[PDB]
Amino acid sequence: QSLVEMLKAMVQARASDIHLQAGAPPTVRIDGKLRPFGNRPLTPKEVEAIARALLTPEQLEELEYRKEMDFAYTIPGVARFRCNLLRQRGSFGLVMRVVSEVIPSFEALGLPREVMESLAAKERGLILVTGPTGSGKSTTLAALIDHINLHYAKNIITIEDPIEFLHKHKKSLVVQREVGLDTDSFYTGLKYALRQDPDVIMVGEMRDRETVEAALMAAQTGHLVLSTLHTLDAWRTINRIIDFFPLHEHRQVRVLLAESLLGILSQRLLPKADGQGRVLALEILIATPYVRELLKDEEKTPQIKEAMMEGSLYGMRTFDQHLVELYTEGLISLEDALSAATSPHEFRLLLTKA
Ligand SMILES: Nc1ncnc2c1ncn2[C@@H]1O[C@H](COP(=O)(O)OP(=O)(O)O)[C@@H](O)[C@H]1O
Ligand SMILES: [Cl-]
Repeated sequence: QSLVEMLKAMVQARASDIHLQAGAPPTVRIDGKLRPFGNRPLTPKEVEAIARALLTPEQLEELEYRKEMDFAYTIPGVARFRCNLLRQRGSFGLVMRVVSEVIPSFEALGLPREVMESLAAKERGLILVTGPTGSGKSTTLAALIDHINLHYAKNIITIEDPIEFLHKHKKSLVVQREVGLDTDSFYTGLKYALRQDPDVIMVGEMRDRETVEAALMAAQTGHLVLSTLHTLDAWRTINRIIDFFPLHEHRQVRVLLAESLLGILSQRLLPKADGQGRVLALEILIATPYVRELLKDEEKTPQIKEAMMEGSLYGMRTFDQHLVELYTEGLISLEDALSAATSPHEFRLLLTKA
């Protein structure tokens, strides 16, 4: 209706998320931030009408039996949505997520092309993209899978919760399995993927020791494995993986981690200085032979910092290094650069040398 038109306008405004809640106006999430999309508060009556307009008649009946409902909805040639209908304070609520089929380029994402293609070219090993919710981890992964799909003839199996990007077949097969629908869990998906003749396995996130170990093993075996963790940088990411295990297993885990790791890409999305959205702060650890030593040996592991700062031949760099580069280039403010810095001290030192 007008609904379809509003949704379409919202999507064209680059809304990642649409919130329809009684007492507020239609609200969109754009570039990570919620913004109102209209000046009039939705009434309970209006939210319900929107809901009934989106559901199939069968869905409408099962709706009277559920506190919550998760469902797909498509506006042909506009967008695909996953939708969560809820109840709050006697009233229906609606949260719609756009499933995009449009994959940004490395350059669009601020991801160094040469590094990316190098990691994509490996046919064995673990690539970890880390950071908290909203860091662009899904997106880096989607760009990385897309690159593989269009230059390599491979079987790519992804296990996702939920599917954020839809890939079409190009040069590769891309098998995408949604947790809760296609497969029960990351573990279930990872496990049976081992049986489905994959070249590339993407595990959306690792929450178990079981899943972390399985993913490492899969990488050790000879598959290319992509995954994410919530951790802020390489140092924390490495330690977090090990801390998943009982203490008596830890040097086994280092051995396992050191030999199968390829790279860690830790990400933070900072507000752009001009204010035209956001920009990626990115730390790269590449698992060179020397870096593997550092990993395998607990005493030499913090020497990962120095390795990154001098590793630009590979091309590594720390957060504090990339931030300097972003600040001097006028892509972020000094305030934002300093609040983001791993150590706001080592930043100004490093900065003064430019
Ligand atoms: N490299 C990037 N630069 C700017 N914005 C990005 C980048 N990657 C992702 N985004 C945006 O940030 C939002 C959240 O990204 P997402 O990939 O879902 O992060 P995560 O997987 O860490 O939650 C999305 O709206 C997306 O458009
Ligand atoms: Cl309310």
